[PDB]
Parts: sequence; structure tokens; C-alpha cells
Amino acid sequence: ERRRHSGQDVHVVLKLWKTGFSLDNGDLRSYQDPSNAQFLESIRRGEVPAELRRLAHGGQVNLDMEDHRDEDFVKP
Repeated sequence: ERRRHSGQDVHVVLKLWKTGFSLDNGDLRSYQDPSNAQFLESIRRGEVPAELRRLAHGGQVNLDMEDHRDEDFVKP
């Protein structure tokens, strides 16, 4: 319906490691770290912890979850 309200958009990519999740060049975040506050909350609903704070401003952003559990950050 109604649209065309802005050009730029809030997009980001967060990968999920065995027990940690990353996001863009940023380093790997700890599922229990701080940034995981909006990541776990937003990523769970569908928003990025950083790019959403820039545009979303609460917890709403389009992110791409990279599938790499048994292939990335193998804690075990």
C-alpha cells in the first residue's frame, strides 16, 4: 500500500556460530555478550542489533542469517 517514503534502507547480515553470532565486518558477538541484547531480541523477530539502531531505532531491520553452525566458530 502507501510507500515511497524513503530511499536508503536498513539492511545487514548476521552469521550465527555454534554459540556466537557475527554481523558484517564486525567481530563475532557472544550469544551472551551485550550487543546480543538487540540481536537475540531483534534477530529472533527479524531485526539486526546494529543496523536497526541506526534506522530501526527499536528492533526492526531486514537481516540475512548466514547458516554456518557446524562450519563456523567450532567451539567444540
